[PDB]
Order: sequence, then C-alpha cells, then structure tokens
Amino acid sequence: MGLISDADKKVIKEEFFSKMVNPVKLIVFVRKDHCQYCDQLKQLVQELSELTDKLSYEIVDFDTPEGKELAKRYRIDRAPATTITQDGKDFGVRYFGLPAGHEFAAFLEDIVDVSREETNLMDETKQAIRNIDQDVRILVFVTPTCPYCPLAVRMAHKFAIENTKAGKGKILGDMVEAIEYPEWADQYNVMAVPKIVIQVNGEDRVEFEGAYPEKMFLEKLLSALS
Amino acid sequence: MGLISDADKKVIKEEFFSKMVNPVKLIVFVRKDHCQYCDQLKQLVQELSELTDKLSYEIVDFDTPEGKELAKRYRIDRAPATTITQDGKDFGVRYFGLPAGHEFAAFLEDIVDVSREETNLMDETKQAIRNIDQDVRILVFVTPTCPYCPLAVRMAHKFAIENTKAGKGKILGDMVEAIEYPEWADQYNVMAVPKIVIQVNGEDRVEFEGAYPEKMFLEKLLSALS
Ligand SMILES: [Zn+2]
Ligand SMILES: [Zn+2]
Repeated sequence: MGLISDADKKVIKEEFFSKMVNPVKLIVFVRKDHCQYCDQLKQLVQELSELTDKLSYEIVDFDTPEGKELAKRYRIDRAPATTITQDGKDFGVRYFGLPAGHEFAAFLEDIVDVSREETNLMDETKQAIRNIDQDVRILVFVTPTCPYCPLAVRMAHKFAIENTKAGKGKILGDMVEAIEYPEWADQYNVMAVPKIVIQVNGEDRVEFEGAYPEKMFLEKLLSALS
Repeated sequence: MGLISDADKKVIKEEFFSKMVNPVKLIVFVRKDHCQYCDQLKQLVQELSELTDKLSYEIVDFDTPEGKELAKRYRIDRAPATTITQDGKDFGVRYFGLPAGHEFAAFLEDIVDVSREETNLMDETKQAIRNIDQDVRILVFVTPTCPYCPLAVRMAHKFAIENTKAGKGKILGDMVEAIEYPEWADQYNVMAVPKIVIQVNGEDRVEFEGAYPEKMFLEKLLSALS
C-alpha cells in the first residue's frame, strides 16, 4: 500500500509531475539474490507511474540472459539499479539502490529534468560539460540520512543530462546507496558522505568527500580530465 | 600521525579531559579478518591516551582464546568493539566500529562521564533507570554522516552508566557503526538512522527510528520492559 501516502500523491502530482514534458520510462534492474529492498523499489516505481500518463516503467531480471543483454545496453553492471530514460533513451541518470530519505525528492526532480531534457546549470558549466568527449563515470556514495547528499547526486545527474543533450552521452552519474552496496563502499573507504569518485576510461582519477558548490564540483571533474 | 591535529589536541585537553576524575581504560577488541578500520581505531585510542594521565588502553585480539575469554567477561560478541571502563570496571558503554564524524565528540563525552561516574540525566529518568533489574541491550545503529545520531548514542550510554552506578549493571548501550557491520544492520532493516533496537533478555522488544527526546526515549524503554 502506502509506500506513498495519498497526501504525498497530491504533492507529487502538483509540485513535480505537473512540470513534465516528454515521456519518461524508469528501467529497473532487480535480481533474486541479495536484493533486500528490491520489492520496495519495485512498488515505488509502480506507484509513481500511476500519478501521470507521462511516466512508465519496466522491471528487468538481471539474472536472466535477456536482462544481462539489456543491462549491457544501458551500461548497468549491478542490480538493483534504476536508469531514468526519456522514452527509453539513455541519459546517464542512474540510482543504485533505493532512493530513500531526501534522495526521494532528488529522484523526482531527476525525472522532471530528463522529461524536460534540460537543467538549471550555470551557462559556463553547461558549456564545459557539453564539450566532454571522454567516458566519465561519477559515483556518488550516499546513505539515507545525509542532508547534503542529494545536492551531490543532483549535480552528477545534471552533468549527465547536459552531456547527453549535447549529443555525446559520455557521462554516467551514479547515485550509490552505500547500505545496499557495502562491498563497493568499502572498496572506496566510504565513511563520511557524500563521497565522490570520478573515473575516466574506467580508471579512478579523483576522490573527494562533501557536497561542493557547482563551480568547485566542476573544477574537480575537469582536473580529472587533465 | 595526525588522526588528531595538534590544534585538536589542545581542544580535547581543555574542553574535555580537564573534566576527568577517575582513571578510564579503553579496552579495544580487534581481529585480523574483516577489520578495515581496525588500525585507525588502534591509533585513535593510542593518541587519546597521550593527552592525559587518566586515560589508558588495552588492545585485545578477539581471535585468540585469551581475547575470547576477555570479550566474554566484557560481554562483547563482535570485533571491532571498544568498551569504556573505569579502571577496568564494565559500565555498559560500548562502541562497535569507528567513532568517526560527530560520534567522536560523543566518544570523548562518554569517557568523561564514565570517569565522573555520573550523567546529566533528569532526576525522574535517573530514578527509573536505576531501578531496572532486567538484562537490557540497546543497539543504536548509526552512520558517520548523521547529525542527530550522537544524541541517541549518548542517551543509551547515559542509561548504562546510571544503571551501573545503581549497582545493577544490567543495561548495555551499544553504538553500532552500520558501514562496518552491514550484516547486522541488514538484520534490522537499517536505512534511516539512528535506528534503535531494544532487547530484553536477548529478545527484540522495540525498534524505532529517530533521536527522541529524553522523556520519550525513556518511555520506549520502559514499555519494552512491560
Ligand atoms: Zn504545493
Ligand atoms: Zn575552548
């Protein structure tokens, strides 16, 4: 039932989904082993798609040969994962795990921006991001209780949307819910969050902790591109 | 080196350790397998004991038959764990994992209260806590980035100190650093923190999320004692 209260539904419809333009499809990858919150993720996306005719979803079994083929196409290497697409078009906007806590609002805002295919990034930032031609993966490790984590996840996602808009689609912005991916978090000594890891061509280049303002965050990414 | 800066040392000495009365001994349990931050914990306690002659420590290897005997005596069932004692006397004040983030200040405050063998708990709360005669274990799951988590950990620890003072010593207040104990956190569906689990006689009785004020927190514990 109410993973989303009826009062919440009204707010979501009025303050978020009323701003949608193009149809968005939530492609969710799940599996049978080690998916503690997979059912919650499943029901969340289903309840959200009932609030508007511009939102749809597709549940994919990562364990199947079919799911593996789809994942590869969407550059997904783990499950649970959700990529927010514009009618199936990959925008590099992904969430690994459950978007709980204030990550929920970031999830909704991401849906709107992919739908609008634009962001509120500063002009200078947009110019730089749209010029990036290298494969970049931005991992943003977060925990459910983290006031500033959403800012970092949204920044990574705005970068991905703009690069996709430019026709490159080379930036992957990945929110990673640490509680659900302990081995991955441990790999990067994640304690304080948000912890950001920028990889270029599959190799680590820059790692830092904290939600940095737009200008400083951009600077970090550009420096990793050296 | 500086897990603790020299400026930090001055603050610690002046605002915390200057208030100590009786000697405190930090008994730390470590192991070889799955102790990612064991070395950091080790160096932290060693650096802290250098700031005052009223603080000492003892590193115990949980893997050894000797360490297992000591752990049993200190009611420790996992490693890494640190119990804050008054010259070796068990006060039910434990930390499972690294006291990073603002848990560091809570760690220092706990050292002072065990040293003083008293707390700032309200009179009514003290009266009720000192009367508890049942075995109670309060688990407080936290993450490094969690503004209100320290409040809950300190409340659990103040309860343990008072019950020990009363001559009962039946309350165990356990801070559990979720990142380091994922299996344990998963067992209790820990997402939002702090998540509190109150067990009486080894069995779960009450589970809730959030730092509740003193009165409400006490109410929760008493209700589990029914
Ligand atoms: Zn409104
Ligand atoms: Zn001062």
